[PDB]
Amino acid sequence: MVKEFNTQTELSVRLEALWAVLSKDFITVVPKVLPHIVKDVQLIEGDGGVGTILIFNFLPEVSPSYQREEITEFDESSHEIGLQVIEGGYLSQGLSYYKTTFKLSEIEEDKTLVNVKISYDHDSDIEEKVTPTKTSQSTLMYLRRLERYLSN
Ligand SMILES: C=C1C[C@]23C[C@@]1(O)CC[C@H]2[C@@]12C=C[C@H](O)[C@@](C)(C(=O)O1)[C@H]2[C@@H]3C(=O)O
Repeated sequence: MVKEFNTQTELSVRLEALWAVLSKDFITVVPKVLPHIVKDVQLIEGDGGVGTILIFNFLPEVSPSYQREEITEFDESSHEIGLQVIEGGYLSQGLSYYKTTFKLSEIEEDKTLVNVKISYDHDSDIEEKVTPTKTSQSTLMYLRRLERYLSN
């Protein structure tokens, strides 16, 4: 069964600037903020609303070298986006289901709360173990990098 792991971070960024990047501009911004991981991102189907499929190609060092992602939720009223791995990425590392959902809310004019929900399940017959503690840490690192990018 799918479990949910919640964490959060607060970033010194403006809510709508962060929402733009997390929900839309991540196509150009992701390789710029994670240049040691991500080579490029391409929209394969859809234009950025729900149902949109994207491929992330990682640097050739990296393994797995790609993930195919689907936008499964896009709520601009509540600033919530859900992004599901449908192939590759953690699904090549022992996880049977993986989704990341970001919900933003204002703390101040230039401070924003990011609630991060990781939805996941494992297949126990695969020996490699990857915990949502570990995967959440990667997501937070990405957020902190995004913070630095928006604040220069
Ligand atoms: C360091 C990370 C964090 C990634 C996976 C990665 O290994 C590299 C790509 C990051 C990411 C970038 C944008 C999206 O917010 C995310 C859910 C995704 O699909 O890809 C993000 C995704 C995630 O947060 O799990």
